[PDB]
Amino acid sequence: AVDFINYHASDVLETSGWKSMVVSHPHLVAEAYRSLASAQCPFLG
Amino acid sequence: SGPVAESWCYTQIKVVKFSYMWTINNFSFCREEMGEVIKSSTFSSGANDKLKWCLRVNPKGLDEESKDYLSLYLLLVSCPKSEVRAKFKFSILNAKGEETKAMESQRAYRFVQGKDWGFKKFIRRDFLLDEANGLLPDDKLTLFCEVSVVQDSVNISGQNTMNMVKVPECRLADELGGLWENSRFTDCCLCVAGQEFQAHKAILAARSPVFSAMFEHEMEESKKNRVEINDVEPEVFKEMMCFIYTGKAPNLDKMADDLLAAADKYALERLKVMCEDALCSNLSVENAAEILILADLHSADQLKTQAVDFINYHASDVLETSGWKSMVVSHPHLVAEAYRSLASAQCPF
Amino acid sequence: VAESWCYTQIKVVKFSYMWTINNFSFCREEMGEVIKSSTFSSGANDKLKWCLRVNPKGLDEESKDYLSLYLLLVSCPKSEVRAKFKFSILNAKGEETKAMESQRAYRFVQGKDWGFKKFIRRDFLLDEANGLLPDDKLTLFCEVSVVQDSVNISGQNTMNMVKVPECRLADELGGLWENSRFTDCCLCVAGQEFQAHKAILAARSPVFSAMFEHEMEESKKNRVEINDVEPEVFKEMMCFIYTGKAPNLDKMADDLLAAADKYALERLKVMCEDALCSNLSVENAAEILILADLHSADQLKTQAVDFINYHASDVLETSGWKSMVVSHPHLVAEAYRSLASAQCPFL
Repeated sequence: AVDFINYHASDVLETSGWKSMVVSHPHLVAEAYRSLASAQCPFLG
Repeated sequence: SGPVAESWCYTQIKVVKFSYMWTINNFSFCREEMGEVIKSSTFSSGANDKLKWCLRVNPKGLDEESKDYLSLYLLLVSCPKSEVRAKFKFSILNAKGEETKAMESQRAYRFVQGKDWGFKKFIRRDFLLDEANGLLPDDKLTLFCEVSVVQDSVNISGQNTMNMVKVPECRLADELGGLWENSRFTDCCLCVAGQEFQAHKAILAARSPVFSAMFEHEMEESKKNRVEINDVEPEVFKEMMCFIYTGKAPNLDKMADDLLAAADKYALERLKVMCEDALCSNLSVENAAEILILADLHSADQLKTQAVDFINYHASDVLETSGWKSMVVSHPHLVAEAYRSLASAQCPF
Repeated sequence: VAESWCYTQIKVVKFSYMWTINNFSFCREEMGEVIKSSTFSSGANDKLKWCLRVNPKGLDEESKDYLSLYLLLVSCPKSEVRAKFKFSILNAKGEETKAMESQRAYRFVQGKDWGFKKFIRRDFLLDEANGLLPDDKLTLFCEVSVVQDSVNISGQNTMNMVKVPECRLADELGGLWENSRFTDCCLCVAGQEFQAHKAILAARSPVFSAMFEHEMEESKKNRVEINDVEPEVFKEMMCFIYTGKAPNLDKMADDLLAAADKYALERLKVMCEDALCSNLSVENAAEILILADLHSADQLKTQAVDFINYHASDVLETSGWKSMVVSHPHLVAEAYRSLASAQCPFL
């Protein structure tokens, strides 16, 4: 699910589920950020 | 020798320089055959939007002469018709960002819309195809281009002189500092946590809107002499009120952490931006969380954006730092905003 | 360096397949003119259809020698379809080589089937020493790589440090001079009753400090009186003190020099001198020299002396020089002394 939300990030952040997870579960957002950045990049700039 | 001697003519040539890096993933994978074209998206200088350049490279260089050699061009997309001309250079980079191969045009070429001058017959393709060359990391060909449009045709009439009298500088900055150190018969008394400072009302009200709203509304009748500023340390209040008077803060980079809070508290926009400049230049991976928290709490914008960008680049090692864990437990929405910013940067995957 | 990335990531669709014929060792019967395979797909909702038809027997003249492994398009709407495929074996026993490929590809259009017919000589494949018939079966492996080319990323790559708004001390003190906020004294000039501060005034102008710091605040600060300078020149002078700028200096150099000298503004005085220096005609040098001497200006007096020494050939004819000679003998004496030990001691 983390990889899915990374791949479909552009659409998921508009949902209410993500907007409630950002409030109720912050470290889940931390895990998503870690698996977005540390598991990928560099990309030009 | 005869120095000076009348004129100082300084004829100028307008030169605008900008760069354009192009990176095609898995370059020689398909990329079609024979004629073809990989026309890229148009780019402008950045200074306004009037001139539209765009590369276009043929891995199979057109015509029999460049079947065996890669061919590269550069084209004018559209611009107000003035027949602009430029000199341009191309170079191929590696994974380490080191200029390995660079080709630079000797003469400025005449560009008009639809006609393109470029390094036709650019390079031996087989030299690039050599995996031992190391110039195709991950099969991604990176191309780096600079364009040096010179518009020229401007001549200034110099400075004829024949009038030699020196007006000495401008002392308005200094001779308001003279109202502060010497303290020069002020009108109202401040206070920084019990300590005593003396200061005026005209300059404060002029240069600090919160002070102006403080002195006139409910204050000019009852407590006009005495106000207590009981939220900042005096060692930085002195610098804030050697900015409000003299218009510059010497001891800023030493104590920029709380001076941003003090400046934003009283809406000193110029000092707020100067503090953001001082903080922005001291960014490091070990404290990017602290700088982001400070730039959000005190409603900074440029510092917040630059700290977010720095964390986007250097999320490799910031995650281990205790500051990031503190910000995650204590400030969720900053983590969410950094993630949202990284979504656009890493969008296409 | 970089200013705009254009990534334009090329679209890639890789997919795989195999073909496990169980009885190839005796698939001679039926006569293998064509082993019409079953369709397979991949990618977006199985939009693409493919199959691997094999002609193991001799359908053509040379086919008795080399085996054929020929691809087929069952159906696809778009005519233009390139496909760079890599036919090979999925190593049932230990073998991965012998599987060359067509690095070049041609158009898979609806109904057309491009491929190849020359793969491998019959006996070598059927020889058990090579182990290409594991347990009577053999498997194939095509990595048909199809692509469509419509991709372009724009990129901006913006970088910049925080711009700092310019020092607005002079502008905001000027706006204080006009707006007259928290005013503390009332200046008077020729009927006009101006209003101004005490701090900035008495700091910039020492002669103003003379008549504020002498315990003469309550008596004079409320109603300080000035009677010399006319209202416009005084207002320009006030704009100088508060803002440090003299916009319309050029058209009132004389009386503004008088005003600057009266209150010892040793910057507006020199600026008025600068404005007067570039007004020295051969007929006005007399009154300019009178003014420079009278208001204790050094640079203007020296420059007027030099100018009159240069252009005396006409100045003695003008009435101004006669006025100076009649009324101001000391100025004539000083000009004579300046001309004495310079600009003529050759004769």
